[PDB]
Formats: sequence, C-alpha cells, structure tokens
Amino acid sequence: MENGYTYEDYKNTAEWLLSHTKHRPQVAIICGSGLGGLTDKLTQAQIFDYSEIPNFPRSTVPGHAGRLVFGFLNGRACVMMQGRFHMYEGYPLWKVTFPVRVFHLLGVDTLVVTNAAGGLNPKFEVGDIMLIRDHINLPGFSGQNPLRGPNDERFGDRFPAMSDAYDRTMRQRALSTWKQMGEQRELQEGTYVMVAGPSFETVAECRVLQKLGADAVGMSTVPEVIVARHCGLRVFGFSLITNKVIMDYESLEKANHEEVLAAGKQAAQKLEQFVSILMASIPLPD
Amino acid sequence: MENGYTYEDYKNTAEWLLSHTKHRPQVAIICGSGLGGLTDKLTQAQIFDYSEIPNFPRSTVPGHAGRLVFGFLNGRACVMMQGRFHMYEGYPLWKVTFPVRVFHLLGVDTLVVTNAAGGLNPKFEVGDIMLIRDHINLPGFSGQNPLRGPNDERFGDRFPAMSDAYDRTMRQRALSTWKQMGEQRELQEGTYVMVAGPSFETVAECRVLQKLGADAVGMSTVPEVIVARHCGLRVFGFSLITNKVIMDYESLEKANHEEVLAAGKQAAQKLEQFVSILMASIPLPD
Amino acid sequence: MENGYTYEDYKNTAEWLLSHTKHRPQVAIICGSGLGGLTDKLTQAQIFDYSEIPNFPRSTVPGHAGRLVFGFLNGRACVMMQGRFHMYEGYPLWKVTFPVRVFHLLGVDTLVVTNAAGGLNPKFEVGDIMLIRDHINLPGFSGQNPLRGPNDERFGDRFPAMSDAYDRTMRQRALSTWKQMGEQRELQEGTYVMVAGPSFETVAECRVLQKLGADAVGMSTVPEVIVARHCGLRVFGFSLITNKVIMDYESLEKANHEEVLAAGKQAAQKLEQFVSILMASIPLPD
Ligand SMILES: O=c1[nH]cnc2c(C[N@@H+]3C[C@@H](CO)[C@H](O)C3)c[nH]c12
Ligand SMILES: O=c1[nH]cnc2c(C[N@@H+]3C[C@@H](CO)[C@H](O)C3)c[nH]c12
Ligand SMILES: O=c1[nH]cnc2c(C[N@@H+]3C[C@@H](CO)[C@H](O)C3)c[nH]c12
Repeated sequence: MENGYTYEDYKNTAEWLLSHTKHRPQVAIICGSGLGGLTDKLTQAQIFDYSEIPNFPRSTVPGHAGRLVFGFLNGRACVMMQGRFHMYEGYPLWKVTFPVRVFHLLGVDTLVVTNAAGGLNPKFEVGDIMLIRDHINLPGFSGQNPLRGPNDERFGDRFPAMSDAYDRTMRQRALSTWKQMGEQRELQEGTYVMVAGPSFETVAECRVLQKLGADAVGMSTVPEVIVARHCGLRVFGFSLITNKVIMDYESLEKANHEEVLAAGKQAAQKLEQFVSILMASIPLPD
Repeated sequence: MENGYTYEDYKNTAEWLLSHTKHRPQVAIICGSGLGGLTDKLTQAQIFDYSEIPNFPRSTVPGHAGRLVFGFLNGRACVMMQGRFHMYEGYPLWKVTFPVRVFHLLGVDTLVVTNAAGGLNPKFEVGDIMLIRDHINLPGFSGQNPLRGPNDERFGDRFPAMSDAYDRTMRQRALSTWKQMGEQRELQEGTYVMVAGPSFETVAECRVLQKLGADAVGMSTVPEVIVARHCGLRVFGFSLITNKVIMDYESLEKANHEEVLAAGKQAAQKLEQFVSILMASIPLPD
Repeated sequence: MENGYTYEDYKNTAEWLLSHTKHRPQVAIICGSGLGGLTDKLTQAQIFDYSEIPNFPRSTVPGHAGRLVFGFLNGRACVMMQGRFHMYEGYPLWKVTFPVRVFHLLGVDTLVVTNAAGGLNPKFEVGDIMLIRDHINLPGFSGQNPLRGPNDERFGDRFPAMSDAYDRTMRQRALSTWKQMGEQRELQEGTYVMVAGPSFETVAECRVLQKLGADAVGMSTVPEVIVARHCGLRVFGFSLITNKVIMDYESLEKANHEEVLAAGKQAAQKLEQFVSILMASIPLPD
C-alpha cells in the first residue's frame, strides 16, 4: 500500500487555498462534535466547501463532507474544519489526515483538536471536559497508522516520537482559562484511546479499555495528532464526555447517538467560549 | 474502502431464495464446528449450495463454501448455514457477514451462532459448553468492523450499541434446557474474544487474552453478531470448548486442528440435542 | 484478499538462486539492526542484490532493498538478509515474509532472526541483549497475519501452533556461548511484542505493552517467525535493547532513530561475535 497523495498534491491544494483567500492562518482547529457552531464566532470569515478544494477527501453528497472556514478568533488567524473524516466511514488514514499536511503548508503552526468521547474514568460526568494529556492508538498497533508507506522527509522523519504529543504548556494554560471562566465542575485531564468503531463498545470491551489506563474513548483524533506531530505542529486537544460507557451487565441503558448529540448541544456555549479565550494563550509565531 | 454489496444485491439474493423455496424461516442458525450434522434433524429439508445463490461469497472449489439448509427444527422454521466464512481465509468482513443481512430480508428474527473455542478460563474443560454473555472484538478496535464504510439506514443506525448483544432472556432459557437434559458438567457462561488467526496463540498471547477478561478465544462469530444486532436480530450463541489454551512454558502440548475436530465429534450428539430443544424456547414472532 | 504469490513463484525464485550459486545454505539469518556488518565475517561470500532476484519485494530505488549474501559462517552454510521489509513501509505481510518461504525451498532448516528493540522491562539497559522466548503478535490479533488467505499444504497446515515457536534447545545453548564470551552484563530473556509503527510509542502505550507482559517492543520479526514455523523451520532470535522506552510524563527524553542507530554501532562487534560462535551450536542436518 501507499499514500495516494504525492507531495505535489498537498502543495497544489495549499497553493490553491493560498490563492483564494487573503487569510493566512496560524492556528488550525478541528471542530469535533457539537462544536461546529464555533465558526459563528470567527470574524472576517471566508468559507470553502471541501467539495471545491482540490484533492480533499470526497463525501458521496459532496457538501456533507463539510467546509474549511478561515477567519480571526479572539486575535488569532485561524482555519477551522467543520466536518471531519473517520476511518469507520471507509477512508484510509492518509485521506483522514490529508488536511493536516495542508494546514502545515499554509503556514499553520498549531493544531487544536476536539471531539466527543465516552467516559471510561468512573469519576467523569456527562458534560465534563477532558483535556488530552496522552493517547493510546489501538488501530496504529495493528498497522493503521497514517504514516504507513514511504516517508517524505519534506514533512518529517521516518520514526517520529509521540511521547510528547500534547503540548505541556497549553494544558497548563488551559487549566488557567478554566478558572477564569469560573466553572463548577473541574477541568478533567487524561488519556484518550482511539478505537475505529463505528459500533459502540460492549461491557467487556469497556473494561478492557479502562484497564489499559484510558479515561476517554472515541473514534478519531489520534491520526491527525500523529500527522501534526510528524510535520512539527504544536498540538492541544480535549474531549467532551458525552456519556459514561456502560460498565456492568445489570444496567439497562445503552450508548446512543441521540444522547451524544444532546450532550453536544448542552455544552455548546461552554465550549465555544472555552476555545475562544484560549486562542489568546497560544504563542504568537516567531 | 466500501462494502462491495449494494442494498439491491442483498435484496436480489433474498428475492431469489424466496422464489426457490416455500420455506419461510424465522430462526437462522450458523452451525459452528462439529455441529454441521444438525441439518440431519431438520424436517422438510431443502438444501441450496452457496455456489448456486446469487451474490454469496465464493470458495475456490465452489462446493467447499457450504450450503444453506431450510427446514423445521423442533417446531421452528429455520435456515441453517453449514460452512461459514472467516477473515483468516482472506474474505473482507462485508463478505463474511453478507448472509446475515440476507437472513433478515428473508424475515428471520433470531440468529443462533455457534462455534468451537479455546478455553481461557482455567476452570473450563474440553467438552464444556460456554454460553456467550459478551464478546471482545479485537479486530474491530483496529478498523476490522463489518459496518465500516457508508451506512445504509435500511438495515440500521450509523452507531449501533453492542452492550446488549446477547439476549439476556435466552441465556436464561438455555440454563433451563441444560438441567432438562440432566447433564453432569454445568453449563458454562462467559466472554468470547475474537482474534483473526489462523495460527494459534502463543503462551504470552494466551495470558494477554486471559487478562483482558476473556473466557474463550476463537476466530469467528463477532462480526455476524455485530451485523445481526445492527439490523435488529435477537442473538444467542455458544462455544464448545475444544481445548484448553496452553498457558505455561513447561507444557509439551500444543493446540492442533485434529484435537479440535475430535472434541467436535464427541460433543456432536449433545450439541444437536441441546440446540433442537432450545428452538421451543425461542419466542414465536408477533 | 490473497497472497499475491503462487507456489510456482516461490519455487521459481528458489530454482533461480539454486542456479546462480553453488552455495547450499542450511541456516538463514535475518540481520536486524546494526548487525548488517555480520556479512563481513562470511567466507566464500556471494552477494545477490534483492533487485536481481525474481519475485523479491521491490524498493523504489531497487538497491536500498538490500541483498542476500550466501557463504560460510563458523562452519555453517548460511544465507543472510542484509535489509528487511517492514509493514510500516507499506508492504503486505505476504511480501514481508516472501524470503522465508524461499529459504525453506533452498533447503534452509533454521532461521535466526535479530532486531533492535525498545526496552519495556525496567531492568533492561541500553546495550543489553534479550533472547526471545516468546512474542505477542498484536497486528495478527486484528487480521494482519502473514498466513491470511488460502493455505498451501505444500508449506504447512491451515492452523499452525505458535506456543513452541522459539527453539528451547538453542536458547539454552545461547546462554552457554554468552559465558564463554565472558560478559559483564547477563544475557536477558523475555517476550517480544510486535507493533506496526513507524512512529514511537506514547507513555500510555508503553504502559499498556508493559502490562501485556512484554519485555521488548519492535516493528518486525513476528511475521517471519510465523511463516518459518509454518513451513517447519527451527527458529532462534534476539533483540538488542537500544533504548529504554519512556514510561513517565516528567522525563524530557524521547525515543529517536539516531540513538537507536548509535546503540546499534556500539553493540556491533559483540553481536557478530555472539552469532558467529553460536553457529557451531546449531545442529547439523540429518
Ligand atoms: O461511548 C463512546 N464510545 C466510542 N466513541 C464515543 C464518542 C465519539 N463519537 C463516536 C461517534 C458516535 O457519536 C461520533 O463519531 C462521535 C462518544 N461517545 C463514545
Ligand atoms: O485455541 C484456540 N484458539 C483460537 N481459536 C480456537 C478455536 C476455533 N477454531 C479455530 C480454527 C481452528 O480449529 C477453526 O476455524 C475453529 C478452537 N480452539 C482455538
Ligand atoms: O522504542 C522502540 N519502539 C518500537 N520499536 C523500536 C525499535 C526497533 N526499531 C524500530 C525502527 C526505529 O529504529 C527500526 O525499524 C528498528 C527500537 N526501539 C524501539
């Protein structure tokens, strides 16, 4: 197998965007789940549907793939993805992560990634926000790693390290912002495990993931982080705990998408505020 | 990637079978290992070789794939698969599970799945029968999930839950049937872990699987269950423990297919009886 | 999916080599990392670039793939691979392991495999040599097993056992050779876990692998061993611990390829000596 994209392809997509907007972003934000509305806070906003952009992964109905929104968020020149690609949809990881390498060639230096996740840590509660300190890449252990294939030194090394993936400094700076918001619940912090999905975990599977030392489980993010780190980006991310994974056989409740989207809706304002203030804490370049 | 089968394909296979038999099955039974002989107890039996049926996964020698046998088992209108597809044979999971979606469109409402499995729980003994209370889908954590790809709402939801996969009621009703048979060994119950195989586990691997909380290990079943649950089927299943996985380096014994097939032969009568009586306990439809 | 190679292909590659060298090897050595120099100790050495050999997996620049070197090492007729294929490079496992089946048809009866590995056992130290007593095949649990696909009985069984993969006798005989060398550090022994890579593990991932009972982690070897065992070869192998995997968040150190290659260089002489003496301990055939 190999990444279907040549270096020329990524460059071509970046050149195209560079020619169609005067915006020059520094921060890329992948808006996870129930956080799409964050583009409503950008100023000077210029929207591009993924369907218009050369080389972007395609959805059957071209528009449901989503859009890149360039603008300014609380001082920072941003590009936000509203709509992301998941491997459970059938995309190979070199398509899932194609935009990350584009952001880099646009001059982005920081990637913020967010998602919704199921809570594995028994102390977490629906609505909780968990900052991501580390991840467990289960698909990557098996060969599903976005860097599989010939390496291009123009982006990075053959064997990049991931032990420092999540910027220590901005997890610190985010603990600050949280007190400034004056919040009842404390800001959670922990390990995110990626599983492919799309079906939800069984009880026995949830117990496995808890014993691996994971705090939250979702179906995305890890690959983007790996590709970000590989090309030099600073990374910060968090998960909204939208549900507490079922851990025992007596329970008569089940994980469901409606309940995940509901939690998304509730935590919407909190999240957009949270991310907007944090922009000020991202270092300026140079 | 995507499922090579369109909704039309599944419908076409179901329409074909519906036109070639007057039998209308309610229960699908996937006969696992050393339980093929169960078709000898059907009455009014009509056999179809997989090679004759449109869209069915193909074996090199078309006949070795197996056959669908329609009939009546102790009162219930059944369709049994004698011969199944495994991912270790090279089939993608959307081929492995193609028949499950066909059963559904035939009007089946219940799936019974059986298999042979290696015992991980140290109390299990060769010959033991373990009812399946839950599973650990290791291939699915990595992306090998039969629902990967665009979802079709005609079968089910994008994100189906699996925590309730194994019908509580019929595990209860099966504990009954077992006492009615008056058996020496108790009916075992536990967690089935799927690994792809086809080679057998090492000692270090067996210890891993034991520590994941698995009781039995095999190379099948999970995907069919996921697809069953996804389209609304009730599911019950069990494993014949054909061997006790080697757990220490001193042992000079090794897992082997001859010994697995032997255990299959011994437990043959016990199994066919067990499943036949249980049919009476499957609710009627409506 | 299926193995792209027919039995004829393997036979054709073996016949070709058999026609182009008078050497008839008994022992195959896959030279892992910083152990390529071992070909400098062969006598009567005949080199074949992988690019010249029919059916050999191909590298973009044909020469960077490596070479087969036939010769005599301390008494034994050997064939050594200098350069190997990894799944993180994009090769399917039936390409990674193609040479193993060729060795067999050349008449090889023993496979020695070596590699560099990250230390998970906290007692190991950089420079340590760990003999491999067992392995955990994480990719294989998910379907990435070199035997996936139709089985060819000419090489072996559908379901080969792996619990006895690493020859008990020569791990014993290697403990000997080590004292004969008069070494300060003791010869380590333990479990090798394969992960696909190519990126390095996170802290949370390292803790997972430690709790699986693994002592060393690398990105190769397991598949070759599985295919070796499947066709009847005796197998012995070891890992050079080139680094101690980062296990806590305070550490400011990171795994890196330079440091791995450095450790390789240091342990070079020790390794070539170690393997050369050991040849005398490999049983003669017949
Ligand atoms: O319990 C969970 N298990 C795995 N993933 C999730 C997620 C992340 N979801 C997974 C998927 C279903 O809403 C959507 O792509 C975002 C929330 N809860 C859970
Ligand atoms: O020890 C085991 N490990 C994994 N699978 C099995 C099975 C299930 N088998 C696996 C395979 C070998 O008989 C056949 O497809 C049914 C029995 N014993 C074991
Ligand atoms: O810390 C580690 N994690 C995983 N693999 C390795 C290896 C084996 N390496 C992996 C790769 C990087 O040097 C090369 O193919 C040989 C050494 N150290 C580690």
